[PDB]
Amino acid sequence: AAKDVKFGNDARVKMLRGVNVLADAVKVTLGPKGRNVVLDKSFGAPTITKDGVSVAREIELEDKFENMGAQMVKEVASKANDAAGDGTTTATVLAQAIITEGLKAVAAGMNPMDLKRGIDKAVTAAVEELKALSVPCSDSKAIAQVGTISANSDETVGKLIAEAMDKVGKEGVITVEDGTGLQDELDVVEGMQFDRGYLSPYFINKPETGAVELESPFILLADKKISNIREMLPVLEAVAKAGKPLLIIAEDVEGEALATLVVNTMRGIVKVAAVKAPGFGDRRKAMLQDIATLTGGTVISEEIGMELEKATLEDLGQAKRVVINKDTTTIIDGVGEEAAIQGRVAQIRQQIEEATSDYDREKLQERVAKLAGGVAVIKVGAATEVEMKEKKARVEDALHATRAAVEEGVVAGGGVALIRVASKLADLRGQNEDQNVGIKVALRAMEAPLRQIVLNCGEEPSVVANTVKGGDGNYGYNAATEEYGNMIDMGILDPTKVTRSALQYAASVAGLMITTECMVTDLP
Repeated sequence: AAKDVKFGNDARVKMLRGVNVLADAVKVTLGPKGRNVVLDKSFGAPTITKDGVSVAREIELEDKFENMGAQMVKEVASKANDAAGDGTTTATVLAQAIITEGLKAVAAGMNPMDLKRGIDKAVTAAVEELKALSVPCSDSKAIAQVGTISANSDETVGKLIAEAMDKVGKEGVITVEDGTGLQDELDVVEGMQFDRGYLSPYFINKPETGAVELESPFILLADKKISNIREMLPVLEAVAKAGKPLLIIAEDVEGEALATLVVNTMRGIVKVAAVKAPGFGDRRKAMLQDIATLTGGTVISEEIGMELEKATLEDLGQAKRVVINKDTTTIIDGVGEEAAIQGRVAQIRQQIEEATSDYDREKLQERVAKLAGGVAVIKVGAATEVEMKEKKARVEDALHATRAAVEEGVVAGGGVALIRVASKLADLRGQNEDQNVGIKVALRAMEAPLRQIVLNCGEEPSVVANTVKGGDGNYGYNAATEEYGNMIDMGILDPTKVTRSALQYAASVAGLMITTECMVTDLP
């Protein structure tokens, strides 16, 4: 199609306009006292939300270049949110800052590549300082505290999260589920989770969580690739007749088969989800065999001879629940007699015994840990079903925050951590004047989020930022009560992973956008 291209400064100012629109839309929700954003819907009743994720997702500008700028910033912010569990608004605000001062410096005639190098150096030093400043969260008390803080200062949610982590381990698989009755049940079942996401977003059954949930699906395990529909069509017909959903775990599903599956999914004829098998090579075969033993259904391997056409309904695996996220999927309480699992664990143990290379032994150890760890499911209970749904959402959010905290650690929230890091790094220097300008740009950008939070709070951002910079350690400003002091003690927590990932992804997108020289769009 016909293309219109912008070269140099005009493209950059279009980019800046787009990112400014996106960040102005999404930034008012930042902070405990954040403004509301009215999102119009075609249904008739607009949705009033103060969540940055929804506001960012709704933004789609008209001008093509501003639209692309907003789309890149939104994409990197979404990547940060998925990686960490939170911080998309912080990442967007940081990106808008870095882009604004970086493009302002570029217009001054400085070399964009040196600015990018300086920004990257400053962000690397900031990550190092943030790791130094991070407070570890490993014992049960800190886990419970983080869970409580994340779930709007609720002690029950933190207690449940800490109990689950103690039961299954800090690296174990923990899942929430609707619970019957007032009591909150917590039991460990035989399950598995591997980092594999849905093939297409149209497979999503729950748009609220952006995940694919299956009430009680069937498991299809084929080591071959699926491109044609005729081989698997008898199995799909059989499972549709059985009245249950189907999970397809193949090496790769694409072509006509994927399109047919997507069409059947959106038309509501049958609810089936397809996900690629974990790993590659013989590791993928071993994982498929492990899943087969867990779900009690023999894997369809064309090498030994069985085919998809001859596959029976009973040959398919079965499990209680299957949850597929954007990048990870979980199998919960797969049906299968326990001696098979014990035998598989034993064989993996001998494979450890004769394992020679370190990496193969590590992979097999990870395999056996995943297989024998199980899945600890939390069944949230409440007196009222809507209260139960709200508690389930809060518990899921607290679980994400607690997992991030256990991974990295906890640092002062509310933007205080970035302020402290910038104050520590104010003495950093590069190898050129442009690199030094980039470093200063990065430091001011790191200061920006706290300024935005206290601007939403209504105070003067400059005074609060200066006072927080003057302080040391975790001392900061609590916008909820308009008081200073130790942010950790006051209970304003942010996992180190969230802030680190937000800063890194904002820096990445800002470096990409600073060095852009041209863009190509379709004509309006």
